[PDB]
Amino acid sequence: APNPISIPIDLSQAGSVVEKEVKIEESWSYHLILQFAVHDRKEDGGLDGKRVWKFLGFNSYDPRDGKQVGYVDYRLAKSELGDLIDETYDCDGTVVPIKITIHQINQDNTKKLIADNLYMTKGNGSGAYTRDITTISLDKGKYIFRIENIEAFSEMIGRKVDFTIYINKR
Repeated sequence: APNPISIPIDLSQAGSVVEKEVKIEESWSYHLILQFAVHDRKEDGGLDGKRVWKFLGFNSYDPRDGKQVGYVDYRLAKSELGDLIDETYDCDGTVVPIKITIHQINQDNTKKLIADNLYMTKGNGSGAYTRDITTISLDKGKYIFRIENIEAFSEMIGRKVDFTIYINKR
């Protein structure tokens, strides 16, 4: 039952990089996701939630293997979002390229590059206002995660977004 780790990132600026040391307590598989903050529904008309939904998309993909597990047609997205979208709307949402680089810290404190991957992230993740990036098997140990946002998204200006690692419980 390890606690999730969250790393704030900035999707409004191209080339924004964040680097953090990450300790894996249990050899298991872990979900890597983005979590978007949203104004409470009580505050606004629910409008902020709808804009974030619009950005994320409606289709869903399993982070473990990339299989599509959720399909949604334009008609339903139009019913949900109304005037926020037009008929060119893609239910995959806005594609957000994220580059993840992972080094393992060795016993002698040298660093070993074990992954360097560009994800063309898309779709609507399992949790609330999330986008699922990937699932990765990590052994117990210490790692450096470097997360780079490739493109600028003006919709994300001033908005908090977390890169999050949490254990896959199934």
